[PDB]
Amino acid sequence: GPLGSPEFMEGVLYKWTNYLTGWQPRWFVLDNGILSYYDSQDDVCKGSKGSIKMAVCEIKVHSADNTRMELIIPGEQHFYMKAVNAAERQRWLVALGSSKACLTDTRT
Repeated sequence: GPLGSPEFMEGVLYKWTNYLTGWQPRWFVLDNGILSYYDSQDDVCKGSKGSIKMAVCEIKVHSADNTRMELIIPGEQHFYMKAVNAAERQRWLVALGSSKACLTDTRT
């Protein structure tokens, strides 16, 4: 499609919210590029309403070891998050960058 492969991946992402409070397992799910934030798998319907638009901006992956990922999106670029495991963290990079894979500049 006009963005890449319309992926849809869901599951808890262990996010680093602050130095004090890291490891935070929070429910995350990627829909058509929009990676939204929830506090539970039943919360998926509404959540905090806030969502990451990884399509218009970039899905960041670096940390040169197991588990590496972050999200930079519209208005606010700052999402540091770890995963249940490494291929878990991979999985996201996978879905995200497969769904945004056609956007080299910006989903607009």
